[PDB]
Amino acid sequence: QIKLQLPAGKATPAPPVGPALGQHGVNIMEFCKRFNAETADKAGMILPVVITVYEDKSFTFIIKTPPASFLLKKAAGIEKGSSEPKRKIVGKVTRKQIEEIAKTKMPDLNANSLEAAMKIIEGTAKSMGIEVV
RNA sequence: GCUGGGAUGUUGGCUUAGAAGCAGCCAUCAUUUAAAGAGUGCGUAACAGCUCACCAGC
Ligand SMILES: [Mg+2]
Ligand SMILES: [Mg+2]
Ligand SMILES: [Mg+2]
Ligand SMILES: [Mg+2]
Ligand SMILES: [Mg+2]
Ligand SMILES: [Mg+2]
Ligand SMILES: [Mg+2]
Ligand SMILES: [Mg+2]
Ligand SMILES: [Mg+2]
Ligand SMILES: [Mg+2]
Repeated sequence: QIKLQLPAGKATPAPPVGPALGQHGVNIMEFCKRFNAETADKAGMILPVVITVYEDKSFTFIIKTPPASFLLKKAAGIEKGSSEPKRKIVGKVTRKQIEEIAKTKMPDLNANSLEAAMKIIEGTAKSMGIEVV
């Protein structure tokens, strides 16, 4: 069982994909087209998928919501997180934005309340030099 | 002491060919918890895997 974060509508490259699971038994081509199939509904974003390979080299994979750090980057309109979180703020997002992301990632979050969800997201923002306003 | 658990965002941000708790720098929050560090050491190219913290039962 392998896991990785592949961009929406794109796959097959050797450096990014290939070698990775391609060395566990997986047949790249089938995944590239397959992944890029459903990753059509949500394109442009980087989404993490969990590939599972059965003894017979066959496989399946679940597509999850994009990473918090990623959504956060997007929200703050930045490209990278601070090189020194807290010491240097490189961006910021509104409390409502935290709410949006928390809502977006909810299926993958284990919070029992939207409040707890936002607290989770804020923890990530605090780790990448992104402030909340 | 023994057994079982040791979870979720998440491979935290940066860096890097990679850097996924564990080269290095910064941060070290939040969730679900009985409990579980943004992780004690081993380990991998990076993962994996083993181990410790911590909790539970005996
Ligand atoms: Mg509201
Ligand atoms: Mg004891
Ligand atoms: Mg044990
Ligand atoms: Mg990382
Ligand atoms: Mg690290
Ligand atoms: Mg590392
Ligand atoms: Mg390491
Ligand atoms: Mg706690
Ligand atoms: Mg329980
Ligand atoms: Mg005990």
